[PDB]
Amino acid sequence: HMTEYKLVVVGAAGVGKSALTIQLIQNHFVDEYDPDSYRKQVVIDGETCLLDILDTADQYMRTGEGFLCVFAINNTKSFEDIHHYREQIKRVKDSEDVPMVLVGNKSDLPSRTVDTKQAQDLARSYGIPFIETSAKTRQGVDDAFYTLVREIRKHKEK
Ligand SMILES: Nc1nc2c(ncn2[C@@H]2O[C@H](COP(=O)(O)OP(=O)(O)OP(O)(O)=S)[C@@H](O)[C@H]2O)c(=O)[nH]1
Ligand SMILES: [Mg+2]
Repeated sequence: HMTEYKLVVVGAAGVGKSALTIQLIQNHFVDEYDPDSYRKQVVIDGETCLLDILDTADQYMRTGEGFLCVFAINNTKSFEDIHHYREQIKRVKDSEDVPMVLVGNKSDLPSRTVDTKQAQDLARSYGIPFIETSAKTRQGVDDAFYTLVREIRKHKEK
């Protein structure tokens, strides 16, 4: 009675992968978590979905159905590292069409070193959606995860 979607959250250290996941799971913002798998049942477009979410630093990398590729909008390096995460995902999947969303987190912070245009340009080159989030305020969090689910459906029957 529920459709399972296996999601994997990747990106450089400190960008907010756990905070985003915890927002989705607990509806709470964690300032300090310890640098595993989570399950969430949610109805997306009339379908009861069981999300299976791996918050990374492989099994889930080979078996993940879709990826959130997260950088922080005040961490230029994390943005630059997206290329390396995306290449990695493509290698395993032997495909240039893997369900993925580009997420620019920490939108509440004033210190923005990656502009929205840089991010939009990158997502456009990859053929994927770009969503801005804050795990702190919860702006964009559901959007990012729901959009990923929709991208998985777009690529394959579920
Ligand atoms: N202001 C603000 N801080 C955030 C946001 N998301 C995460 N943080 C903070 O950034 C720090 C890193 O977040 P965290 O979720 O631990 O990163 P991560 O990508 O999971 O890091 P890793 O080391 O486990 S591989 C934490 O102190 C967390 O509170 C956000 O949207 N806004
Ligand atoms: Mg973490």
